[PDB]
Amino acid sequence: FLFHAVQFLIYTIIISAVGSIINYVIENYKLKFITPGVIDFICTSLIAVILTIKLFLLINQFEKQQIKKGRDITSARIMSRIIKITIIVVLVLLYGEHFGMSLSGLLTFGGIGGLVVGMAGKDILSNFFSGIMLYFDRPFSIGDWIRSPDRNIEGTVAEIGWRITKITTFDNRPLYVPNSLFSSISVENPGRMTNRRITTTIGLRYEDAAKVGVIVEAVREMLKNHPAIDQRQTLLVYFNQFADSSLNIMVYCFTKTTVWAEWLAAQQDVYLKIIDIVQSHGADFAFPSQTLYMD
Amino acid sequence: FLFHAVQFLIYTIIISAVGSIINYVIENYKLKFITPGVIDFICTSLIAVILTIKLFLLINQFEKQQIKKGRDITSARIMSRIIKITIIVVLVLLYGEHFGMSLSGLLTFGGIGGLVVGMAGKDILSNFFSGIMLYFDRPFSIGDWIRSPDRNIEGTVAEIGWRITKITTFDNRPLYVPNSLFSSISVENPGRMTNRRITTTIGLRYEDAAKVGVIVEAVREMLKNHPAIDQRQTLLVYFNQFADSSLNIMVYCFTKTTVWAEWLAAQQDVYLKIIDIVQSHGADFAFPSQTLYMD
Amino acid sequence: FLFHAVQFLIYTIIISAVGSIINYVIENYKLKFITPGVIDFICTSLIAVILTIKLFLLINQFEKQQIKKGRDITSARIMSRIIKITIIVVLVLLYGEHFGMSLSGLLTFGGIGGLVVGMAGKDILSNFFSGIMLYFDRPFSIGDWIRSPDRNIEGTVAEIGWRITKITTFDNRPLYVPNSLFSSISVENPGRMTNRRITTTIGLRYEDAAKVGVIVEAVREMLKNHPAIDQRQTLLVYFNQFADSSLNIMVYCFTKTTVWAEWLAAQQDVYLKIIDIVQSHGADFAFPSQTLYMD
Amino acid sequence: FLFHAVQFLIYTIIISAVGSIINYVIENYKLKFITPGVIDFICTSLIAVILTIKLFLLINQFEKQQIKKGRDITSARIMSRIIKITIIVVLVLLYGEHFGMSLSGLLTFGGIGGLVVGMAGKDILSNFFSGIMLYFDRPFSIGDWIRSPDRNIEGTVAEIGWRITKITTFDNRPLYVPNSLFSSISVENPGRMTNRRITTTIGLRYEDAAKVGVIVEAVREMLKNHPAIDQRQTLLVYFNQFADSSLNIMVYCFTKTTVWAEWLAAQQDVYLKIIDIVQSHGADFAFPSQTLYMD
Amino acid sequence: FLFHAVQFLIYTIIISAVGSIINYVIENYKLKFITPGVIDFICTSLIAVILTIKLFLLINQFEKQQIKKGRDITSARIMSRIIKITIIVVLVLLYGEHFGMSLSGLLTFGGIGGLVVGMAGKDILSNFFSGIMLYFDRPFSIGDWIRSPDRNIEGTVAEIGWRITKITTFDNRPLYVPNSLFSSISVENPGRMTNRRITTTIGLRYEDAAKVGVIVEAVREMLKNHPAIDQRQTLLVYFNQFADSSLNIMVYCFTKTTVWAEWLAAQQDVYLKIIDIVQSHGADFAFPSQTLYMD
Amino acid sequence: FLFHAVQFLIYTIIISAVGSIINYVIENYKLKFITPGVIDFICTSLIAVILTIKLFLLINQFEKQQIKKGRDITSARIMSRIIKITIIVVLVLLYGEHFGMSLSGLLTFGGIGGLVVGMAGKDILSNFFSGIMLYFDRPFSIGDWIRSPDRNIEGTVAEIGWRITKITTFDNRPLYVPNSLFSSISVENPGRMTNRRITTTIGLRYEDAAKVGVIVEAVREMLKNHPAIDQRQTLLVYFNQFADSSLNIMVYCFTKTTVWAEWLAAQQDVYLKIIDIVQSHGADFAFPSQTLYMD
Repeated sequence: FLFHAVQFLIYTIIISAVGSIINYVIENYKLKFITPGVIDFICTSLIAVILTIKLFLLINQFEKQQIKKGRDITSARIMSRIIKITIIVVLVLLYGEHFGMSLSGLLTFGGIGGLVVGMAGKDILSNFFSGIMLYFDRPFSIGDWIRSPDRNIEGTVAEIGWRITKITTFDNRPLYVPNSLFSSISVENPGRMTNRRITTTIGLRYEDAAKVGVIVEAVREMLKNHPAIDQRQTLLVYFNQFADSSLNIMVYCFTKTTVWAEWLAAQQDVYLKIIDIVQSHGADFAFPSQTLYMD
Repeated sequence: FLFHAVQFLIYTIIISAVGSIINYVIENYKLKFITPGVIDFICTSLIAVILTIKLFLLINQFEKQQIKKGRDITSARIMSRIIKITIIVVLVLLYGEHFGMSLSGLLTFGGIGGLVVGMAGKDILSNFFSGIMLYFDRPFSIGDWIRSPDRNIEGTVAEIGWRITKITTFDNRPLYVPNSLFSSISVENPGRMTNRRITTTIGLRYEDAAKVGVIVEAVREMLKNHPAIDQRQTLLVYFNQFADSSLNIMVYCFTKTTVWAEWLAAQQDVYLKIIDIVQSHGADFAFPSQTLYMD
Repeated sequence: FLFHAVQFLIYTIIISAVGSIINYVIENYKLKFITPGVIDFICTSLIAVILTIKLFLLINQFEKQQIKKGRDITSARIMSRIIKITIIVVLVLLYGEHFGMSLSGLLTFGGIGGLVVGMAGKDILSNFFSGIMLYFDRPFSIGDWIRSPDRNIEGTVAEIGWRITKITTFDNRPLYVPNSLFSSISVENPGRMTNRRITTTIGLRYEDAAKVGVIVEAVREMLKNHPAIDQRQTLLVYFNQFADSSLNIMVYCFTKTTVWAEWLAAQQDVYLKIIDIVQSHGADFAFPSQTLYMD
Repeated sequence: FLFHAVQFLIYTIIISAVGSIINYVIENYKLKFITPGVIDFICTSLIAVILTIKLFLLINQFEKQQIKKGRDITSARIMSRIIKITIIVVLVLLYGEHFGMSLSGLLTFGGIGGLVVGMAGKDILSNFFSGIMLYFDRPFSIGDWIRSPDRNIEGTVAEIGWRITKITTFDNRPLYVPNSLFSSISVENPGRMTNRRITTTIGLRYEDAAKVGVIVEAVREMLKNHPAIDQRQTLLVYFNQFADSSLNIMVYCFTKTTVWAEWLAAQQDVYLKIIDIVQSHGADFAFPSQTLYMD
Repeated sequence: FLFHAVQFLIYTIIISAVGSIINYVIENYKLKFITPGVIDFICTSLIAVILTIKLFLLINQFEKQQIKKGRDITSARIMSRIIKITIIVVLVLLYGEHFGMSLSGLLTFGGIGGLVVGMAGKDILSNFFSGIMLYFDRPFSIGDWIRSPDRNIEGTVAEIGWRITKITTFDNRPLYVPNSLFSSISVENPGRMTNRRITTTIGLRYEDAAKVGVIVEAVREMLKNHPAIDQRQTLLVYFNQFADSSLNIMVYCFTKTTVWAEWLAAQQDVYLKIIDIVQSHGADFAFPSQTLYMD
Repeated sequence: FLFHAVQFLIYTIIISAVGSIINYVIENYKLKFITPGVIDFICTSLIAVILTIKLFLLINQFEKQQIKKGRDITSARIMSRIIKITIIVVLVLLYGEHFGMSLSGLLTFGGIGGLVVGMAGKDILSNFFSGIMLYFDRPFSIGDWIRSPDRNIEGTVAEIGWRITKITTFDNRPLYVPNSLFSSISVENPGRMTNRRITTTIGLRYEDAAKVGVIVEAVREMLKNHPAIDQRQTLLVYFNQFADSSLNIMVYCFTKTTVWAEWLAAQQDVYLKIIDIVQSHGADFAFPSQTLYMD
């Protein structure tokens, strides 16, 4: 690593200095058939060979700590093959000036190779960049319950990584969401809610119309006196729908608490009180109804 | 920052002046083995080293105020690694002329690298640009209730940022909408409405046809005398549908007010008056009906 | 292979040395009509011919071990034709400097050829790159049961390859999933679950309201004493819905075990106990209900 | 073909040698108004004319064996027109150096022409490349029954081609699937299945609860003694659902055989045994049920 | 056309020869203020003017046979305007060397113009290329009945063109399908079917179980003796489904013929025989059934 | 326009001739501090200023006939601003050689500007190109009734334009269809139909099976003797479906006429005859049926 790199740099600097001194001597004294370009190319090739050997040393070392944690020899050998071919291709690209062919044909080849690699690896790059963005600006935090109206990502955030985010679903299963999704969908954060909402519909029989009015008032009064209902939020109780078999009354309010169990307990208490109020005034709930004409 | 930049610029200007003076002297007096290109390259390398050291100083400082607010050492160290590799890659690109390799191979490499970075980071850039556009021209304002027929973004706008917009839903939950969505979907603004609309259907029995006409007139007359109904807007009451089990009469009007509770109260009053009118004329509402042929 | 490559390299090095010596001699002694560029072009053409012959030897050998495992002669011959035309096209591109035509027209031709090959082969490249990514970072492992809310990939992972992943479905059928899908969809891993979830709904008759309260308590008490229920997880039993023909009570709990058969046995035991509790208090489950008005 | 190509190459080599000899003579003896560039351009034009004539000969011959198999004269003539215009366009591109116009304007024209041809013919190229990939790595084989959860490609594979794959559907109709689809969808291979699956649901009346337990045991015992059921696979019989009008018992097992007729026969035998077991214990299957409240 | 082109070429060749002779004379004798580049530019401009006049002659002629078949003067005049502006733009691009401006700015302008024309006209080019592909390799033929599971293209093929394919629907209406669709969808060819398929379901009452077995045998025996049923294909008759109100028996076979009327006649005969067999054994078909619990 | 262009060209030609004469004089006689490049740049700048003034004159004139037809001053002024900035940007691009900056930086700037304009204006260009294609090859004509199975474009074609096509719907409303849609969807042309189709289903009671056969024959005979039915087309009457509550008989035929009213009259006559035939044989049509099991 740094030691080998420093050694290679020192060797290269020394070889370059020696070549420059040799060129200066060939300038001073009879150079004969010299071609200083050829001497410089040989010097570069020596540097190129040293760099290639150093790189292959790291390739072998990398293969070693790849195998020692598993990664059976087939897969590790294949991966080493891939990245050594990548290294040699990069080396061929970089120095086509010293001894390589037409610079312009190499331009075309390297350009279209990099360009196809450009389209191919777009998704991984987008995931990495969205991970960086989430590092700098994220709408949630670890432990927050989140959901989206576009995709199914519901659950509590467990970990945030460079490529994927780990979320614990509500059936105790891990879910791995690619980071790029957080750059194009709307993310809702119920974990930062302020109140829980109670919404329901009371369906009365069509023969209870004369009672509807007073019933509404009764329900509203109860909601104004319940100790678990937030009085500074919206509180609506009105008759607003002609259903097929019933007259519908909306109920719309909020609870002071955000805890799941307390909200459910308050909802159950409100529902039981509503049943008592409706049955006290002589009305009743309506089943689906029909009119039958027999032959 | 500005102080370090000024110091580096002064040092660079002085080194360049010294190199120019040395080149002029080598022109005047015997230059010997000079290679003024080499002296200039050494001078640039010194400037390059100074710039690299200055940049790394800022990298370290940035890492420091990243850690002091949290951002555990692993993540901060990784981020510093990323941006220092980015800086060194930029430096390698910029000065491949002084000592770098083939300018044209470096062209290919830098070009395809920037081009893949181009496809990868399109979403973040689009969000930033749409944020700028919303800064200059936005259809809503903070506190406005908005919705869209294409996506689910309903709620009152809370904050407008550079990347995302924060909207408060109607169950008191925050929602984070990417800015780019506001460049391709239709945004409706109910917060700037002028009237609320009352629409309903009266379904009468098929044996009430002889009454339908007069009933319609009655309803229309009531809507023309209600103090909560805007008389300068549309007001339609007509029989316009043969339903499966009923004859349907449309009711279509507007209220003067836009407040939620007042609109609901007016709607309830209108519905109760409609029930009274229908039952006063001897007609009745129709349940779903069927004809049964028994064996 | 390596032997033939070494022989060709040695031959090329020797030919180049001979050509350089000949050019030096033509410099020293009367060169006559020489055109050293032409001699070098002839030398390169000889090297080009040798390289082409060597490549065609490998093409033929490859065709041989393609046929010996099957791959009837038509298909193998066609494939050899394709890759030999590819090789000759590459050779024509590389050395258009020595005797080829306008370097710039060849630039255009090679560039647009590589660019169309770029769009065409994007999917295979993306699959290969996602295979590499799965090699380095994968959310699952061999033998894990996985599923996705976006696509149908449910089953237990059997093999992970360079292009596709083999998954065993639950009807004992192999399924081959392209690797690129794992870069854009959310992958859920039920094989790493911690608990199994029991969720159900108890629908009581509308005449059982006076009992609902006590019934809920009874059920909750039973769930607090069942030896197969995890007491450190969520445990909710509340009345929370006015259904069309019934009052709905939710039941929400977790089991200690994750085995399929044990979870099903515990679920059956809980259901039977629930039936006994409901029938013991005088209530009953509700069928779909209706009200009929006869003529 | 090869003979004409060899003749043209020999003629071109001879013309080039003659032109070089003429240039050498013009160098030696008084060249007068020579412009050796013009002589070389004339020589190339002669070579260009010979190449064009040779190409047109092949164009005509190709038209001939196109017509002799049909392909009425209109279509064949049109196709010959297309590929001869393509050939002349290629010739104009290649040698704009000898007498053509600005090399750079020709760069622009050839580049954008090839680039539009690049977008236009992407689908055919992708089909060809996916055909090559299927040649090297395919998940199925000829005669295998395959299907996909993404598209409708169900049937037994009949032929694999360079562009499309021919599949025989189960109503004895050919289906032609483009090869590129096999690079982006999940392919399931029921032809390589190991067992067939038997899954069903037993719906009992709500008054049969006291029997449910014993009934389940009976069914399970039968499945443990059936000679056609694989005992090493999954075998589940549990009561796991409160349906609207019934209590549901799941049955989940596998058969030893994979043949269609034998699997169906075993399924029928199991179903008849299940009916006998259910009716023997005094229970019965449940029709959809309802509760009617008459006026 | 060819005559005018030959005349223009002869004139251009003569002008070029005259200019070359004039340049040679100016070389031999005192050229004075000559600027041979200017004389050559004037000569080219004369050639350019001649070419422009010749092109405009064809533009006018084309307008003439456009109008003589209709194409009212407005549309024809507009089209002539478009293609003459295209011709002059091409001429401006081609010779910006002789007197045009910066070659590199013209590079940028021509390049981005051609590139936008590249994205814009992709669909027409794709249709043309798919037409060529269909010419070389098509899955159907004129007169074949085809359909697709992806799009609605059902009908018998009538004509195959360069851009669209004309198909006669089964209500005697023409349908024009773009050719590019045949490069990305699966095409099924019922016109090349081998057998027609008979599939049906027999739903028996739940009280007919004791008969089900024998009934199945009877039906199978009949299908084995029907002279219109192919005995070498699949023939399956089994009880395989517990329906809501019935027990379902599958029937699955093939006919020897592929003619529409004969297949329908055989199907009707089979259905009538099935009815007779079912009613002969004492069973009966099942209507939808329900259980009613009255108050 | 042409007059101003001719005047400007004459002025430019004269200025260029004067500059050339001045350069020749400076060559002949003592030029002193001349810098002929500077004199030529001044001459070009004068030409540039004249061209800019001429262009601005047309800009103003265009603004004038824009306002005189309406187009209130704000919009017209804005549009003039846009196209004058476009003109000046084009002028800056074209002549960066005479006095502009680095040609290569201007290359980058002009290239990316044109390239973004390339992506942005793709839709308008595609509409224009599809309009040209429809001019040359269109599947319909003015007055034809067309429809598509992919989009809703049903109606009779009224006008064909360069960007959009105007179609009259069947409720007498104009519809404007972008031209590009006609390049990617299947267009059906009912206006060029040859026959109208009569298709229906006769549902008989399950107790009418003994009659089904003869009934079918009767219906077929009637269809063979109806004077409004085309006897050379398809004519099918068969029993082909076991429905839930009925036995289904298909009727499939064609009428000789294509007029709407005559086709409807023939259909009504056929339906009445079918009713008479069915009721004459003792059968009857079937209502939806059910079997009820009372407690």
